[PDB]
Amino acid sequence: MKEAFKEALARFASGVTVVAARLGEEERGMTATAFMSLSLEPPLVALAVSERAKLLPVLEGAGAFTVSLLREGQEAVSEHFAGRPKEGIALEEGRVKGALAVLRCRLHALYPGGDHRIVVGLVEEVELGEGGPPLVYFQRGYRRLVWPS
Amino acid sequence: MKEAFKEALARFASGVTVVAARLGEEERGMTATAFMSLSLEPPLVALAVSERAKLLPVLEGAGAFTVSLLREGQEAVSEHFAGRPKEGIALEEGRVKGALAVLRCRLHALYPGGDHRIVVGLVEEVELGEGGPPLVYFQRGYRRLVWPS
Repeated sequence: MKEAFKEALARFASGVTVVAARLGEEERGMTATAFMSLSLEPPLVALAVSERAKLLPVLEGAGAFTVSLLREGQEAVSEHFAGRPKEGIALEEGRVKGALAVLRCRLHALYPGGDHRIVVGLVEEVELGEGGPPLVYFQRGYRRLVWPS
Repeated sequence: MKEAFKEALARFASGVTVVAARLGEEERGMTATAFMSLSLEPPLVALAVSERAKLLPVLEGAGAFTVSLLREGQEAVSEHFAGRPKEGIALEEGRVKGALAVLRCRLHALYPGGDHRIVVGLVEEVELGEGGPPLVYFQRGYRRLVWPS
């Protein structure tokens, strides 16, 4: 169903992020390509989280979360937090170590989004990793950017 | 201000779209990288549109809009609808001709988003162009994907 729509979405390239939240010692991470900048003043970002995602209840309960932007070569991290377990992968400080960047947000709002919820975060803290190319998703697969030396 | 935050956002790669709407005799197009898939059932997409954008009131009044996903080689189209005019660039049938895909949406819902407005569209029609690599934006510049892979 929705073949044409899905194909259109498969034609929108995007970076790959890992959204994480923790309540006490209960921490959950979730891979997401549906992420976008929203505002500068105040600093806001938005993302789509499935209504059936185990992350949602934890994120809403915590009232805060982090967003890590994955770099080239981090396919294993993306797969792991997408529900396909990988060895040696674990969140550190509530985020992904070695990512291009990390945004620590407090929950700003939750709006209806069909089978997903629109999650808006107010960025309170930012962490930047080393520079370099990003992990990209396009046409149902991980891709690389032309970024020669 | 917000240097680290802006740098983090510059590290999220994305495709490039042109959002357009027509109200009466007024039609406007606007380049946007803040786009994301939102739901399958119903088929929804989300966009962040500047509260300063001339396109916003036209889109609100029309109750409908289009989203064109730009392909590699359409940098001039992106620049044009970003406010930097280019000779001969224009919308055709309310969208960008030769794009990778076009989504014709009914305005589903709107939400506050700081200095931007969250725009949710319900996809009613899909136009798919010929296959090929996309126009990508990353680190304050247009990039290309290593394609195929």
